Amino acid sequence: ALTTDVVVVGGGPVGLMLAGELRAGGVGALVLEKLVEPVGHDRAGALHIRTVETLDLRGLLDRFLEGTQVAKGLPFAGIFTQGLDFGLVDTRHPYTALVPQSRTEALLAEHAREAGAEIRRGHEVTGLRQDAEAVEVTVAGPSGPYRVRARYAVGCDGGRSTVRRLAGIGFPGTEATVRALIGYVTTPEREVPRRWERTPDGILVLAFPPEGGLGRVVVIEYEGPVTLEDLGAAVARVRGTPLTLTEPVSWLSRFGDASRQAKRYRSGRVLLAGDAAHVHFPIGGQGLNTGLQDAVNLGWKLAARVRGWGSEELLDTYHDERHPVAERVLLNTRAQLALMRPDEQHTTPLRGFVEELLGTDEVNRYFTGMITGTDVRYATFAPAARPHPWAGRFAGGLVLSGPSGEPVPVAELLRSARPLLLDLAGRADLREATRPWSDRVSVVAGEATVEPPAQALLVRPDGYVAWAGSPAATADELRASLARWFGPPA
Amino acid sequence: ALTTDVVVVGGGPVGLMLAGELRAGGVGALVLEKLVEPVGHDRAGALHIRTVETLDLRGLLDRFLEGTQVAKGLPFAGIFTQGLDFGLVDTRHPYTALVPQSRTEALLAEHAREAGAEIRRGHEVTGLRQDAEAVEVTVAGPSGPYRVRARYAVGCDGGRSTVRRLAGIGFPGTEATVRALIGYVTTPEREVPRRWERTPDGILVLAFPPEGGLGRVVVIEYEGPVTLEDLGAAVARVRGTPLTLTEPVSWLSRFGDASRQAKRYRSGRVLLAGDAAHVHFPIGGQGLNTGLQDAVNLGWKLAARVRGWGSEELLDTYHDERHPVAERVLLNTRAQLALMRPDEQHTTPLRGFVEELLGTDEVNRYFTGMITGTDVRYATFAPAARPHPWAGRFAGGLVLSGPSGEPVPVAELLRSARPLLLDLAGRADLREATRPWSDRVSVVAGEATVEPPAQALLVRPDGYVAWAGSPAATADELRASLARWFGPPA
Ligand SMILES: Cc1cc2nc3c(=O)[nH]c(=O)nc-3n(C[C@H](O)[C@H](O)[C@H](O)COP(=O)(O)OP(=O)(O)OC[C@H]3O[C@@H](n4cnc5c(N)ncnc54)[C@H](O)[C@@H]3O)c2cc1C
Ligand SMILES: Cc1cc2nc3c(=O)[nH]c(=O)nc-3n(C[C@H](O)[C@H](O)[C@H](O)COP(=O)(O)OP(=O)(O)OC[C@H]3O[C@@H](n4cnc5c(N)ncnc54)[C@H](O)[C@@H]3O)c2cc1C
Repeated sequence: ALTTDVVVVGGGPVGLMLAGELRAGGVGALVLEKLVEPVGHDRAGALHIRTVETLDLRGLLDRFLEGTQVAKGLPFAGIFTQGLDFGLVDTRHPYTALVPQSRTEALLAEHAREAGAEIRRGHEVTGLRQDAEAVEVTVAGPSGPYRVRARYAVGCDGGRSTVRRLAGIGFPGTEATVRALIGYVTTPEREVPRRWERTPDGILVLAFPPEGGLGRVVVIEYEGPVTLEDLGAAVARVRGTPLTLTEPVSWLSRFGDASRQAKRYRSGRVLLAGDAAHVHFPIGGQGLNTGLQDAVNLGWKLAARVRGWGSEELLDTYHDERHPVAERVLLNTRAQLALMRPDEQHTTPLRGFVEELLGTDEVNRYFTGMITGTDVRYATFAPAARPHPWAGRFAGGLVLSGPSGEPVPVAELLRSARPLLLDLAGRADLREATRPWSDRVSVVAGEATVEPPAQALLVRPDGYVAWAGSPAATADELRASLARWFGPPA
Repeated sequence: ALTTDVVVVGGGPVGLMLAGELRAGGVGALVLEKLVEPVGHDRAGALHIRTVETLDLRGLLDRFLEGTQVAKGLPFAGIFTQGLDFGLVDTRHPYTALVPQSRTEALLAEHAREAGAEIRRGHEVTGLRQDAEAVEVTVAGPSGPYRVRARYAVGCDGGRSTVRRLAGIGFPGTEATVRALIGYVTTPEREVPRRWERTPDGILVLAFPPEGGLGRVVVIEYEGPVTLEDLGAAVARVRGTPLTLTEPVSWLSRFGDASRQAKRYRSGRVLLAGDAAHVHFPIGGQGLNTGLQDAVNLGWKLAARVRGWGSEELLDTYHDERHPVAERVLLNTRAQLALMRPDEQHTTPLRGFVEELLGTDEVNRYFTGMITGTDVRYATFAPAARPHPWAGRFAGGLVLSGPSGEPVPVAELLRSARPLLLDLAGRADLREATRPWSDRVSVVAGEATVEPPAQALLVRPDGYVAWAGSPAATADELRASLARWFGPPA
């Protein structure tokens, strides 16, 4: 603990989000980032519903939306006529925010710094040891190698995670069989169809202004340096007729569908988040979404463990909750690849039937919820009998009515990163019962009718419901949940 | 017309069904069959809900069920845990009848003969000409070649249809890329897993008694003579470990997924039915079902045309109605092939999600209806405004209450192969209005509440609703439908 409470390995968007969260939880966070200067990415990032809702309860949503384009729908597996309908899901943010990942990275960096996280760029982690008392990290710095001692170390260091490998955590999954190229390059052609198309030999996504010039190319066919020539050639194989790509080249890269996940998100004092914990083909823009939400899930649990009121069991719920979520993201990207397989004989007809189905609200809601994260709910600390219908559900989008009729968004209340007891129906017995926890937990009265009904919601710092009360609920049950979740009464 | 009213080319199950129907319509039917003796097939035929319902209204269902096994469900695209649920569909025959096609062929032959159809075996059709007055067929018979003159010729002569080719009707579609082998052979192995399995290299379906001996093998990998050695080898490639197949061999055959459909089901005095009209991979046992229903659709329309009260327009509704149906069967078999593709990287995960979906009633009902034929309804002779919700729907499964409370299955009423006017709510105005059509159309009073509501149903000889009356319906509307469908009043 000598150097800092928590060392974050990697200053990508996920590490920076995690450091923000740790600071909001009142503990020290040191971010060791390998690069001296951020690289640049695909400039077409997407932040989906549940990520947007999460940013809102952190008070970050506004700056993320400054000068931002949004989308009110999304195609599924390259199917556009019957796309994902954001209106069928319960949310007050029915849109995807189109924010370039580099901007997301800059914003989170600014925030993390403003919150008192120390960021060190050009410090690469080369070694990692842990014992009962603490974690030591070996870093390549200014006078060469030095050691950092901390209570916990979190690897948010990407798919090629150093932390994961050195902690001895397995990364089971498949190897890539799909090869994709993506580039932002200029072109001498006009009225070029800005279409997403399947052909017999692959997938082509051309995005060029009708005048010609800088545009986005993505080509997919069923690591290493990419040239403007490779891109040009691949486009030809897939499209049939060659396309003239020329400089200036703003970006050239490759990626594949290797689908892997850390077997454990936690090993003693070491934990993983983001791509360090899971990799997959970037279909439907789900990767960073998952990672940012990994971080908000872990941040307050980790801060609570450091300060002494979070239990080991609590910290264990990080893996138990987030691992199933990423496992499903991996499966769905792989399934989408099957649906997009370039293949007129069988897959084209199969796509016809899927499209019909997407025209129905129930199935459409099914996939919308899957891609946008709105279907994420947790099953933590259940009885032991059955738990309340609201337990584990997301409450960050609820809006109460205050003493004088004015709205009270639960999102704005959670901005302090403290648990909330929402008293939806009176229940002064409950509010009184929570007082010995007043230092950790906030009590807030407000009228609201939810579905299914609830008289009270004990809400976690990440917007999910830890505990829900029915009329049958006794103050004693709440004291039990308060202890189990948030530690012993003062 | 000199030789017979209608010549049927081919004495497979579809030609024999059609000849039955033509006889029930009171016109002459001559069946020219190439083979001198029926060959043998896969002995695991399946007759699905809508075929079973059709057999019932023909009074054939009983003999088809004599000593017959039935199934109360079916897997979809090799998915068994969440199979097609027959209970979610509206029917009083929620089962598949497992009848070997050879038995179906024998029964229809017996029936066709008992009904006065002449069957000629070992007479192959070699030539076909038509003019305004009639159709001439050239046949290879006892004293060699002879000519048959008829008003209409129907090609029910299989996928390699002579009639289709000689009539100049195109057969657009795909060529086969999937190669399957199927055989009934004995084996020296015991406790052999009677499982349907996907592997990395194909699909294997083993069905052997735990003692060993005669069993069914199907192997699928993504024409010509098959040997016990070919079978044995293919099984090895797909399964990994070789399997000992030995004589006696009861059957050995191959098939593929060539997916083709006649562009026209009718060319003047020549029409097509069954495999002559459509071919596809035999996944989900839909081929003969479609063909038998093609025949019941055409039989009474064709008989009515010959006798003078069926219009050309009516006869045209054969193609208009049945062509869309087979087109969808082709698409769904091709789509199912995509779902079964042996492929762990993408298709396995995709199958997981489809399986979840099949666990929902709505989606399950969707596929059940597709495979069993229960979703078939027609859109014929519509306004011109909107048509009654019951128009085009299948009414063969309705059961009325008679004068004294006793049930009156609509299936038993249709057994005469005459149109029915069902008076569900009184409407003596309607019954009186139908009297000038009494020679073609039967009137039957009986109480029943249907959903959506209907006061009267004008029902076709194949069990589908030609016309439905609301309270607003006038006798004049019915006279109009009666004329358009069933010809001028007497
Ligand atoms: C083409 C493409 C498009 C995508 N589009 C989307 C999208 O639209 N929406 C979405 O949600 N996701 C998208 N993704 C996925 C998304 O980019 C990733 O999930 C995201 O980058 C994960 O962020 P991260 O911080 O976990 O890892 P990274 O961004 O990889 O950051 C890890 C950081 O750790 C540092 N590091 C590594 N090793 C060490 C070390 N030993 N010591 C110190 N530092 C180290 C690296 O320098 C890096 O800065 C896309 C991916 C691709 C390839
Ligand atoms: C392995 C397998 C399993 C199947 N399982 C099912 C199933 O479970 N359920 C289902 O509904 N379908 C199934 N099918 C499909 C089904 O068998 C066919 O759709 C069915 O045989 C079509 O019958 P048909 O009478 O139209 O054609 P056919 O059975 O091919 O009969 C055509 C007849 O025409 C004769 N003929 C051809 N040319 C001439 C000529 N020039 N002159 C005179 N006669 C001629 C032939 O001798 C033949 O008897 C399966 C198919 C296969 C391959």
